[PDB]
Amino acid sequence: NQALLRILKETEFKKIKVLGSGAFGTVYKGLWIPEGEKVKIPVAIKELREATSPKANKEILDEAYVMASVDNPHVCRLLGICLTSTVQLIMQLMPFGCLLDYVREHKDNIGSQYLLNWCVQIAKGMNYLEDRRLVHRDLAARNVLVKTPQHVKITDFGRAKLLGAEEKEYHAEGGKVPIKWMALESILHRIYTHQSDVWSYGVTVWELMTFGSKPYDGIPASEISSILEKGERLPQPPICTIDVYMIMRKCWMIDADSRPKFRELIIEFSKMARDPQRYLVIQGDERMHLPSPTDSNFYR
Ligand SMILES: *CCC(=O)Nc1cccc(Oc2nc(Nc3cnn(C)c3)nc3[nH]ccc23)c1
Repeated sequence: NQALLRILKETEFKKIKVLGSGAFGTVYKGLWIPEGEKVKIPVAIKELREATSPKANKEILDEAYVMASVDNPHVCRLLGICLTSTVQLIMQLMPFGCLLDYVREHKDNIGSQYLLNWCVQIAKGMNYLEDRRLVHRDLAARNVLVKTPQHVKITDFGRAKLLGAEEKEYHAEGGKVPIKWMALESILHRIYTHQSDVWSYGVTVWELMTFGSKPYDGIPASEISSILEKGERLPQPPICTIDVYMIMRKCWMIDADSRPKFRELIIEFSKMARDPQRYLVIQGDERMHLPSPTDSNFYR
């Protein structure tokens, strides 16, 4: 019913194989077998790297209950936690991996309906995060995951932050940052807001519309703030109508409050997704096919 954090013992799940890793720790494909329940659930298990200053179990559980309460069709949900020598987060498994790799691998068969639907879904997920006062701070096609070709979910690997009721900004510290996805105010001042997430949403859409091209390819990250200040932006993808490109450009306004709100992006992309071939022009669009549960019915 309501999303609630489950506490798991080590007896109730198994890490099967590594899917990937990073500064955050390691993600495994796994199986969750809840005690007494006689069910087997495929999951992703994130075992977090040991910190110099590990949080107390009470601190971790408090954060986890908030994380588990994040319940939207387009955000990957925390299902449970196991606290031992390490922190293990049991997440929904997204069978098809990240959307960036998916669009690169399948670009010859991705049509306008899918692209625009994905844009709607990501906007809905981000709008939900904003309602929950969560700033994501790392939105990119690599951090949207694929449940089915028809259904994607935003994920978080540790950068997301909860704002207080009266806080409108998160002020970050030093470290590696995803420069080519970031708003200017984040690059120059380490300021993050829901409106800087909107900038990143625009870059994410650009990634999808170019079927996974690298933004500002070949350009040093150190030079990005300079080119942005000159007014340069990512170019119109060849498949995009002016209407689509203009929404993307609005996401990259210098004035954060001149950028669209996610609630507005939901409305605009929903309109476009209702008539996809009006808004994106893809050769052979009507012929393209991705795996669907209705294939057997239409002999595909
Ligand atoms: C393009 C970015 C990328 O490759 N991300 C990535 C790699 C490995 C693990 C991971 O985290 C999660 N992966 C899945 N599912 C998955 C299927 N095939 N692969 C390679 C990953 N589901 C998850 N649920 C929460 C976190 C992850 C991301």
